[PDB]
Amino acid sequence: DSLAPEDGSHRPAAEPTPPGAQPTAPGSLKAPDTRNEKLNSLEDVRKGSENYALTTNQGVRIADDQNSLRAGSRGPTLLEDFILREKITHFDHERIPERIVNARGSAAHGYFQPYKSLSDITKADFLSDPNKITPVFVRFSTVQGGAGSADTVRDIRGFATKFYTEEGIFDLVGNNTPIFFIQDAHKFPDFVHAVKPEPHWAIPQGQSAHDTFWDYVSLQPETLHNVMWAMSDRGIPRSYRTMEGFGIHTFRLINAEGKATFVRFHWKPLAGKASLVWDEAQKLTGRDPDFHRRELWEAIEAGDFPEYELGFQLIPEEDEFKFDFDLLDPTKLIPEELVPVQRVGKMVLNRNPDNFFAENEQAAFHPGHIVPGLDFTNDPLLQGRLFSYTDTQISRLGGPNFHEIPINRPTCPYHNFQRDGMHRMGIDTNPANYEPNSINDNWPRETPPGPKRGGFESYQERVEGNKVRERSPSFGEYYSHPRLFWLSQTPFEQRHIVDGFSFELSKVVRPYIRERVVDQLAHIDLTLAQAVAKNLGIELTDDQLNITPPPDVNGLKKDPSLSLYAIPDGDVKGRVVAILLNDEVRSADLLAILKALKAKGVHAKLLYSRMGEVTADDGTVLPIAATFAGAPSLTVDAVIVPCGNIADIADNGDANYYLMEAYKHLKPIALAGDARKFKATIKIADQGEEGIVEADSADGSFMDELLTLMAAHRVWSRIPKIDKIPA
Amino acid sequence: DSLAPEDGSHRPAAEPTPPGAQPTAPGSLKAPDTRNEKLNSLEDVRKGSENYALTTNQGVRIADDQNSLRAGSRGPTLLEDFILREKITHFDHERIPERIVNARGSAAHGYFQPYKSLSDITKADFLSDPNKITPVFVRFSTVQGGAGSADTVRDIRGFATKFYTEEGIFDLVGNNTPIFFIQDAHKFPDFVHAVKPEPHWAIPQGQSAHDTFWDYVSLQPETLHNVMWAMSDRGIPRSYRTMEGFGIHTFRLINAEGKATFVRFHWKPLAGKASLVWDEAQKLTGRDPDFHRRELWEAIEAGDFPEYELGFQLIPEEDEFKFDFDLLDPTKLIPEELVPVQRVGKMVLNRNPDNFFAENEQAAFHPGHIVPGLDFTNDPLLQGRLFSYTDTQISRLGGPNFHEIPINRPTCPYHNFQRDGMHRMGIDTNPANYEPNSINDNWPRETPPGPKRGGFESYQERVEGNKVRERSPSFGEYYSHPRLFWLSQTPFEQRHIVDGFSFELSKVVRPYIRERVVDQLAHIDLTLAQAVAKNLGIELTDDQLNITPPPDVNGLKKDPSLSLYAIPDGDVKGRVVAILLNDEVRSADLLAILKALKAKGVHAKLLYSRMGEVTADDGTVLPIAATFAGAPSLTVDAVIVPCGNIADIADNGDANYYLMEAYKHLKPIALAGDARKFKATIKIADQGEEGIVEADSADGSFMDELLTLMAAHRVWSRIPKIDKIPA
Amino acid sequence: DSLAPEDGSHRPAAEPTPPGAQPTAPGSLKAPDTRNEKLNSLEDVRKGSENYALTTNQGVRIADDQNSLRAGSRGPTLLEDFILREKITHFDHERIPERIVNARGSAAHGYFQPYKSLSDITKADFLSDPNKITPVFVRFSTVQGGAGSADTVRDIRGFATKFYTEEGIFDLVGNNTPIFFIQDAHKFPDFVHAVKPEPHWAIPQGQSAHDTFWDYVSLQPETLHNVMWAMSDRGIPRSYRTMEGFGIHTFRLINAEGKATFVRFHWKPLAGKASLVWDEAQKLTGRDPDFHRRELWEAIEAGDFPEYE
Amino acid sequence: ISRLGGPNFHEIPINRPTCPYHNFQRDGMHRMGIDTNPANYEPNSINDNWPRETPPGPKRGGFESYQERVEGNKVRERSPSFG
Ligand code: HEM
Ligand code: HEM
Ligand code: HEM
Repeated sequence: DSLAPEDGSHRPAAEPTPPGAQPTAPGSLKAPDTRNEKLNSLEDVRKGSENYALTTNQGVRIADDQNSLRAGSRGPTLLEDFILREKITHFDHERIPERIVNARGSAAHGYFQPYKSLSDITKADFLSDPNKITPVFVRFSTVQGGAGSADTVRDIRGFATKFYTEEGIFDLVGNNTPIFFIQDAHKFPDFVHAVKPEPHWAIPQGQSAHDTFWDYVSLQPETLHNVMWAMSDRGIPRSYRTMEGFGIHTFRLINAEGKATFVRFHWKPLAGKASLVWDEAQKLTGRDPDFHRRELWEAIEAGDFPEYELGFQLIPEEDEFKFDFDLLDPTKLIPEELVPVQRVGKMVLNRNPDNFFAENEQAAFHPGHIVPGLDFTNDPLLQGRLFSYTDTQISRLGGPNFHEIPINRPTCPYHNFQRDGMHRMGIDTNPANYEPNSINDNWPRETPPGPKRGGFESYQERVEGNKVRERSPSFGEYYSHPRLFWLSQTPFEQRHIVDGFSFELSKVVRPYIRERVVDQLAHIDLTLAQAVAKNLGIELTDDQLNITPPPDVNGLKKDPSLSLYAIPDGDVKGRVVAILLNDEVRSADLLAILKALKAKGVHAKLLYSRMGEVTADDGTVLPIAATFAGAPSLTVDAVIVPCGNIADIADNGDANYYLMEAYKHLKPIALAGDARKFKATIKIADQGEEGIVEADSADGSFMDELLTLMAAHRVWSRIPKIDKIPA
Repeated sequence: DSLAPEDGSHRPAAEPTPPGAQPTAPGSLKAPDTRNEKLNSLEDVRKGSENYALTTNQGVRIADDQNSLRAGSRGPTLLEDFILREKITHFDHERIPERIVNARGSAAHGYFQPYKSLSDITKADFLSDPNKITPVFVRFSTVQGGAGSADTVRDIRGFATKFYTEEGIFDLVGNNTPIFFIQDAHKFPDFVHAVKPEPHWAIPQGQSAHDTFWDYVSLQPETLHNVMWAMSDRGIPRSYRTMEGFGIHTFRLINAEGKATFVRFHWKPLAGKASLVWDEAQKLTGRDPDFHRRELWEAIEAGDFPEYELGFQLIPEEDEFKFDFDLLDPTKLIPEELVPVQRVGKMVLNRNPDNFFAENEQAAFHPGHIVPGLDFTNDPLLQGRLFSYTDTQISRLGGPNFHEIPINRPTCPYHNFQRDGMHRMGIDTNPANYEPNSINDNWPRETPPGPKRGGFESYQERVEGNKVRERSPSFGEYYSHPRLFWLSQTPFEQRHIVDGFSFELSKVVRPYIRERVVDQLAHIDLTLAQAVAKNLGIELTDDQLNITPPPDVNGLKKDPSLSLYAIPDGDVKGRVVAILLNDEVRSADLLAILKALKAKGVHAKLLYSRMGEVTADDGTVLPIAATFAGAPSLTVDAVIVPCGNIADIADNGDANYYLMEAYKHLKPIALAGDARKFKATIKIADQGEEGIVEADSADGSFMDELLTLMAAHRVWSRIPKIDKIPA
Repeated sequence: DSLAPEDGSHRPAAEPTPPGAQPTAPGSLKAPDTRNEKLNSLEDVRKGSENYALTTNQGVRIADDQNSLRAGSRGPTLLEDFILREKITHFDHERIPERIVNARGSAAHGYFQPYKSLSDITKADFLSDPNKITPVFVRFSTVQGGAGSADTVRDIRGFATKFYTEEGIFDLVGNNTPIFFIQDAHKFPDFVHAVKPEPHWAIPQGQSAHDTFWDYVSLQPETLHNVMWAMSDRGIPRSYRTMEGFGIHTFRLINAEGKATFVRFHWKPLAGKASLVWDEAQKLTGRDPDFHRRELWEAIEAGDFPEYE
Repeated sequence: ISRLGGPNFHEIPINRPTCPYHNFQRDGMHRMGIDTNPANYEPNSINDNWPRETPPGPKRGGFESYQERVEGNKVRERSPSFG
């Protein structure tokens, strides 16, 4: 109809722009030049739209897409309207089953590149040449909730990477915590059923705060390690860009000589580690249930590409038994103070998808998708995972040919004797559909193992024992890793952990379940146990108070790599600041604030009590991003209030509340000139306090103080001060 | 490896070769230069094989495809064998549901072209110019049987054509008889359940000769007309090349002025019409159940392209009620005496598929797929057909994106706002997935109806009446069309119809049902009635004898276009002759025989009592295509026995039976020199018999009498003489 | 309504009758007194028909099952005809994928009874008591052909028995020859692809007589033992009642003490062994493609019950 | 049918009518009912046409649509009164 506005304002600029600045859009419309080989091979299935006639699926042009065919304009719909019928039919079949676990996820395209050849330890082609680029597709996710639940729940996050190598798809399907809850895959369905919504009423969504989770945990102490991690701030990351990633299981690297090495896979966030605080995370599920999805997407459109360093913990075959814990036990971490992570390569995520359904929702990852140069181990959880995935994927995607869906295909077409199945797209021409054959001179052919481009051979690990359904006795230790984790956290991290356990156990209706969790916490650490106990109105028995603590892990009293914050790794590029305007902002302060933010790659959003524009003292017209209520403090990393007619907003409940919520959630607050009248709102002494930047104006110094606070992410020293303000 | 023979005799030549000369092969390897737009756009999905490494579906190379992974070479299979599991999994899911009806079918690629422009009567783009070449994909099929049943059963045949036009797909989904068994689609599941295998035990396959079929026919006299056609020789085609094709329903052609014309579609075989005889047909379901599928594929590989003339019966709107039957009643035909068929264009099938499953099994046809220039009518069977197809196709193929399976795709990409669904291949980039929208400037957009390239508009037919579940009174006449068909058949064709009803009714267990059918035949024609009654040991009653025959159809009393044979139209090109050899063949006859057959494009198969070769009297070395028992006479159109050492085979029971069988089935037999010794086996008088070529040697003249007989297909005058042939 | 004949000859006698005397019927109407534990528990799902009104799937009675709803008796069919839509819709979805292998098969219900207690060698509840009977469900089949293929082809036959024991279902999934064609399950799809119809033209149905099968056999000599049996008259049995059956693999019997014993399972036809000859078998696929299915069902209706040891 | 898995979704417990339904529809994925009707079509004489159509009436009758008069041309048009 030519409904677009005459001005071109409906379509974003195909260049990197700041979050909130332009309508977001499909990846290849937004960043047409961001390319790689996999992204280039997808061009054959991308479809355009502009300037085409509207058609049926069979190519017939549609004249009237507003009406059904009927006998009279007020008469009955006629069965012969095939156009109406195809439209409703497709719509009626849009949905597919969501993943059993990790149904909520957000994904992006990018590339990986190794720093140096790793040929001495692995013949994996993607690790052999630093001038070589392997396209990747990453999907991050939550675990428990549906595809439509909230992003910022407390939970473990999945972190799956598909590597389209030259010798096959390698999928590195890991999580954001280095261990899992259970030891043997046989218990996956019991554990997952316990954390998922309870069967009689399907409640609660996206939460482990319910009886069944804690019943299970209280009966299966192998779970306490990963439960500590989830109860901590690790359970509620600030963003997918600011969390670690782990393969979890011990795998094998295999070189050209046949030497096998043990490896654990790590991803280090180049943006540093950072998480929200519980009240903030919970509230954020209400105000913006898509916060992680949006943030990841907008980060990529702004050019703040999520960057991660692939790292390896390497353990020679001869040191297999040299630890306190079993290397093949997935509830056990390998302390970096014992086995350091070696830097291997870098992954950059620089393009969003075009169609979430087509690329994200249909993407299929599998930990069994390994390439020559890698191999498994006998880890019993990994071993049972090797059976799931493909199984579930055919159910979910419609057939065994789901490897032909565009996102899932290798960069080089495969050749084998597999035929038919639902929705077969390739048309095979080989005369032979079996091997060995003589009618196609045996093609395609087997390829011996070799140093490069050889066929897949499993490592000839020795196998010895009886056929038994038995847990290895070396896996029977459950409290020493949870304790190592506990001792490595800072004091404010310990309290957050205490509050995580306290909050969750309080949603457990059956009191005895709470008491049993407390009993288990008393086997990890007495100080942890007493503080949780106290929050539940429980007193430990004398016996509980004398439980002897678990042994150290290989003599360690702590390991600082396990804390999010003990060792500062801050980075503010990509963070965002809220700027509370008034109806006559001193433009001098605004100019100084925005330019300083911009120099460090920090984003800003101009907020007011209404939408539209406000005009600064010199006549500068300032466009408003969102209102105070519309873009709450939960969504920003810090707040700045410029001088101006402060009386315009000083009595605005939403304005004041904005600073109270941000102060409560430990965020840096900066007040310029008369904005300092808000100090009374958050009870700040005349003197001032650490975490509150204030001055007569927003000069250079003022912005450097604010940015330094931003580099340390939150104002932990404010904790005792927040207790009292009602917010 | 190198399993193929060093001579290179595993590969068939990429040139037209006669039936059984070379191993058959996928169309693209057999005839790589036979092309059309559709065939060329499928090129992006065709896969090679030669010279490729064997890989998983993820592209990982397989070293050993002979063995499962185990703990020790005599041990248990390990769950971690992802190669085995991938291979078994895909194998586990190969099969998809067969079509509910017309499961058994054979298909080929080709092209259509009009003879002249039809723009005075339709704006359909494919009919607009004789230079407009339209790619087609045709699927011929039986109706009742499963995907694995026999080709030469007695049954109706389906004849489906997919036209890939420049304005969308138009599927012409017809049968090989001009009417259907029932009038309203409400009864399709009742009719089909009655003809299909009975529910308690699932017998019988591919046969209407059981009680439920004949019970339903006896209780539903609307069925009698198509029943007549099925029981005639029309029900047992020689081949898909030698049968007619019909759309059955009256449709509409709409021109650019908006004028509507009623039309019925015809497909006229340029190879002419030909059918087997019942016992040959039933015997052939056991010696070669794939006969028709085989013959179609090999005709094409030989360059004997199946060719059909598209024909239209055109009826002015104003003539709607000018006949003594309803135009909209699908159990009524339109005699070509009353409304002649106008030749409109020709279709040629010239290329077999590459993979049966991918292109034939997954093909989807819909009578509802029409294009501007065409429209429906109120025919109640066609109307209800538009509630089916799509629905069934989504459960067979697996999803609402089956239009994206390569064979089903329109030549040019479609644009609409439909999204997702299982196995979505298209990656959409439109910022808008709805309309109207301003964010993509309302694209893709509607297009008004017009002369060419316009959107679809239904002809505005007036609808008047009450919402009722009621049969039109005009449709209640069930006997005059069956009688017209009966009076138009030759006397041997009449006799074949009697035998069909008699044979079928003999298999009905409940005698009362046999009598109810005979009672129906008495309403059609007394002679047919008595003849069937007599074969069942039934005596017509007094009352049945005085039944007045139904009225003539618009004065007609026969219509030679309804008979298969009344008007000679045979074609010998592509037929096959069996040549019975001996160890001392007279090479003077072979050359002459082969020189004469090849001049009229008749193929030959050299048959002996063992395989390998025989040596001619002059030393010519003859390769044997098959044995007498391996390639029985049922598979040829005529049998020739050249002179030589007849003593070598005169006492061969297989040789003698071959001629007795060919004789009984009315096929031409040629006997040279001492071959006239075989006359005794088929008891032929010394002066000879019309239909038995005999001469002193196989000269030109002898070959000419053989070719002339073959042009007449079968020797109808031998019928009375086969009675006393124990074969 | 009065469609059945007045004499009542539309209905088969509910008693053992010989082949072709009466129209065959569903077992429970043919032999209502026949019973076993599994046949009795299938009762809650069986449905009658006589004297019931015709209804939709939601229980709405149907008045006119002959016509679609339209605007005028000659007018267009309306989308609001929910009775027509349901009927066509269920019809449209009737078929399911056939089995990958063994798609063509015939089955029947029955019972098993051990001659004596086997507790010395196995703790299996179904072999512990001679007065204890186990309901079974057996399906015989060919291997290569589709569900609509012919019975008397030359092929191996499947012999599968479902034991409904008191401690769980035990399925004995065997064949009518004591060995299989291949050694490692990894090659099953290769082998099966070779015997099945060749990929380009989907020919030939229900036959191993084509190039790919013999090619595979010639390159894989492990197949020659089962090939020998298939090329013999074992490949074309007279009936499923007159062929042997085998588990093929060595399994294990475990007693209460934990003592293992190697075992191979066998089925002996009390009717003895009998096969057709090649030409009779091939012509039969043309004259009666359902010969073995018919024969089995008819033997049961006649009281000539398939018996196996 | 796509969501729940087949045309027999009326047989999932929660969806079943209180009184058994009877018709000639057969098969489909996950068929729970075991039909014993000798006939799977109508009209049939082998089960004396059961189950049968029931004429409409005041109580317990077959479904009959109201006979609304239909008048107009086949159009893809919004009624102007809806505007
Ligand atoms: C170390 C332990 C595990 C980790 C790190 C892990 C990780 C993941 C991740 C990240 C995903 C989502 C991938 C995506 O975004 O599509 C996922 C999905 C899944 N996981 Fe695992 N998982 C673990 C254990 C298991 C086990 C023991 C099983 C069962 C044997 C299992 C079964 C599944 C299934 C069935 C899916 C859905 C996949 C799909 O629908 O494509 N997981 N897992
Ligand atoms: C004049 C009457 C009819 C004719 C000539 C006819 C013709 C055909 C043909 C030729 C096919 C097979 C196409 C192929 O090769 O894939 C077919 C399939 C089919 N027909 Fe029709 N048919 C008729 C009536 C009906 C009716 C009344 C219905 C239901 C109301 C129906 C339902 C179907 C279904 C469900 C299929 C299977 C479609 C698929 O799975 O792709 N047919 N019919
Ligand atoms: C000793 C060798 C084997 C024997 C005796 C055997 C026997 C059978 C039988 C009798 C059936 C049909 C059962 C029925 O009536 O439903 C069958 C089905 C089947 N077999 Fe086996 N088979 C053998 C080897 C294999 C192997 C090695 C595989 C795969 C690795 C396999 C996969 C299948 C499949 C996929 C089916 C279809 C079953 C269904 O859909 O319900 N068979 N087999």
